[PDB]
Amino acid sequence: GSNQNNF
Ligand SMILES: [Zn+2]
Repeated sequence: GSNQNNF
């Protein structure tokens, strides 16, 4: 799957 981190 794809991943996104919004710090
Ligand atoms: Zn993946």
